[PDB]
Amino acid sequence: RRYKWRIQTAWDAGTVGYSLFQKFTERVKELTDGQLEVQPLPAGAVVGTFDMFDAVKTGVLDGMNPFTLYWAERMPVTAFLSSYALGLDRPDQWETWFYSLGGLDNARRAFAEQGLFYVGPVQHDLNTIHSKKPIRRFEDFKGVKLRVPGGMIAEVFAAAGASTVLLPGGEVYPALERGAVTAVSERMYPEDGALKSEIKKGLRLKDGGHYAAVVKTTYKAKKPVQLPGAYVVDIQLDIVSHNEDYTIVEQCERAEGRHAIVKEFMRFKVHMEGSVNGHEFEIEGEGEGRPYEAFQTAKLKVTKGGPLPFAWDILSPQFSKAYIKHPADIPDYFKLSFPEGFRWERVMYFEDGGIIHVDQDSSLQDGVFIYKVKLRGTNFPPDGPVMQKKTMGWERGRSAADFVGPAVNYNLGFHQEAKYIIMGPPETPAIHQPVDLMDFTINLNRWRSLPKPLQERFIAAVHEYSWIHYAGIQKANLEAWPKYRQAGVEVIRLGNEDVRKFRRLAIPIWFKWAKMDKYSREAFASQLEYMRGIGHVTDEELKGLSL
Ligand SMILES: [Ca+2]
Repeated sequence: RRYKWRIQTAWDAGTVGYSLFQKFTERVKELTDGQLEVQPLPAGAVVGTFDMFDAVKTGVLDGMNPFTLYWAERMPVTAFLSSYALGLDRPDQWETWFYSLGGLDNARRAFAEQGLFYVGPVQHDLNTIHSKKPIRRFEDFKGVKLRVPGGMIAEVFAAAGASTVLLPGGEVYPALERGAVTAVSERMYPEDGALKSEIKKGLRLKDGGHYAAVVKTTYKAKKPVQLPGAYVVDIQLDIVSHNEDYTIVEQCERAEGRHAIVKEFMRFKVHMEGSVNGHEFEIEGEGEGRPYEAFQTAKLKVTKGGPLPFAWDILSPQFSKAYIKHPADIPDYFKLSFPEGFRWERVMYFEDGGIIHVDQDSSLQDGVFIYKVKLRGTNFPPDGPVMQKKTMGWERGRSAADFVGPAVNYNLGFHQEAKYIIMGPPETPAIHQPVDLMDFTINLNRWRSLPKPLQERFIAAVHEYSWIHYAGIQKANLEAWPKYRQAGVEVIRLGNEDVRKFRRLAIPIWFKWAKMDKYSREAFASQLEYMRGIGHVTDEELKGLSL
């Protein structure tokens, strides 16, 4: 008689995507004279997006409309049932692989082992990258925090130096931002009776690139003091003003920790002596701020060895841990150490081999903080950015995030948080996901209960919808590009050379995923044969590689 099915889709309510899905659900009733009814459910309605696989398998849901490569961790073959970086990159080629070169049956055998019936692929779109900052070349991906959908997509970007996270499309921007600063933030941790920290944030270079720096610090109170548990410190340090040659500088900072004699207002005095590539100097300074509001400013003056022949930025973090706001349930190691105070030792490592060792002593005399600093920097290349003053302060952390194509990403508000779009060159507009396929998968028991006449009709329905969906998305994307311009969003194109650099990374990662199990091996072997047959892949790009 009448069959009812609940199917949840990866599309959020109020997307172009979701509207196309409900339309399909009405088409299925038409194509079956009301014998099969599909109740559509937006993302999250019944279970979370990434929980759909287990919900369908167990029958909580009858079926799902996911992005197929979300199952890459638990079914390697599914990394090969949607585009991967710099492989087959036209919708028609994936249609051919699926419907004549054996892809569909490969997919069906793999899913049936899980108690799922893979109906067929649904054509969708290519994907864009929405970024807060201008990523203008391959090297700019290093240090970026990037949301991506895992599997081979994430592996390729991790090999290009990105930190990757997996989040559902609907939930990228409350969080990815927090995550990026969590990265750039110092990481406090108790060890061996000291409070230690590690900071992993790049300098900003005038050419837009970044220059990596690893900061390791040991802080030790001069009297025994309660150590805290591990925690995090958001610190933002600005250079407020400077003279021409930086012999007089004003900086200020706000610092906050998260999971009687130190008065509300405190002044400090600092003296630094140091050497960088053999250039000796001294600095004297005076500062003030609000230790519990954690806002401080200071004025520094080069008293010897001025002008300094290197970037001020390597000294700025050396000039005040008493001025960090700590919540009540995090012991304040720095404040509790007073009046005797504390010492620290630091070893900053850069990416060109430059090294700085720093020693600091912090005490309290007469109601004023006294800081003494000794700094030794060596091994900076003479032409490098530190010695040639080509740096601009410290990165606050960089967020970029793939999700889908331009319309639906606009539905989800990406234009508000990110003012750049990163695409490939016109030859290769999508480097990571040119053909981002969805599918329909039905609980296997549900499927086999359906009369074979309705089975065939549902398969036909899905094949028709694959291209209606595709066509609908593509139309919306045409409307979206003008809205991006109105929002102030700038489209950046990478170069052919940038593509070559991704390609060297991508091909070996293909073969590693291919060799995970028998299904992944079978599917990649047939994709590779096709790619070789149409001149996608040369024999030479392949040298040293074999299933
Ligand atoms: Ca994507």
